[PDB]
Amino acid sequence: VLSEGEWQLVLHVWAKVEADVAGHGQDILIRLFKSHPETLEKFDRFKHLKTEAEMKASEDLKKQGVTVLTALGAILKKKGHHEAELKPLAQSHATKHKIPIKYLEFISEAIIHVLHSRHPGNFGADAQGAMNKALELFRKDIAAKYKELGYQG
Ligand code: HEM
Ligand SMILES: O=N[O-]
Ligand SMILES: O=N[O-]
Ligand SMILES: O=N[O-]
Ligand SMILES: O=N[O-]
Ligand SMILES: O=N[O-]
Ligand SMILES: O=N[O-]
Ligand SMILES: O=N[O-]
Ligand SMILES: O=N[O-]
Ligand SMILES: O=N[O-]
Ligand SMILES: O=N[O-]
Repeated sequence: VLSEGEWQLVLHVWAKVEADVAGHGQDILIRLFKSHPETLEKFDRFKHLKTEAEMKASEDLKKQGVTVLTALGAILKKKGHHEAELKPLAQSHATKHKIPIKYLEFISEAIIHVLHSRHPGNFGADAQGAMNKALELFRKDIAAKYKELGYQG
């Protein structure tokens, strides 16, 4: 359970993300695909992309980035009261996309990396700790739902 102070650190850095959600989504997905290339194989629309330059030029990848971060933003803004938002997401990622929890850990690492790089004004150690707690809570609750849904993850 996060404190209100922890939520405020999370939402203060998120507010900077929201100044340019598409840019941040590109940087995050590219970092994920560079760091864990196996994750790219999950995305049929753009799994053929071979290089970071190609990834930056992909309008499809950019749209996906916006989709992911907007969904996560909505969840963060709930400050842990995110049961309704998590249901469809867990279902799709468990049953349609087959995303293991391990890959949610990878994207969480990618998020933290990009925020640390872009937002050192709002992403010092305390803020990073808060965001890690928020993302750990997200993963824990998604993992619980995966098990309910029948997916080992
Ligand atoms: C912060 C974590 C994540 C959030 C909030 C998120 C959110 C979403 C959303 C909202 C969609 C569109 C609606 C849906 O299908 O549920 C989507 C689609 C998808 N997600 Fe995620 N996602 C996350 C992590 C991941 C990860 C780590 C992977 C793969 C390694 C993944 C793979 C996909 C795929 C394959 C699709 C379908 C894309 C397409 O239409 O071609 N997601 N995700
Ligand atoms: O009050 N911040 O844990
Ligand atoms: O693209 N991140 O090293
Ligand atoms: O971009 N992962 O949905
Ligand atoms: O707490 N949401 O499953
Ligand atoms: O969206 N991750 O289950
Ligand atoms: O609900 N899964 O696309
Ligand atoms: O970013 N949470 O997988
Ligand atoms: O991709 N995270 O270090
Ligand atoms: O941000 N999920 O607690
Ligand atoms: O509640 N544990 O994923």
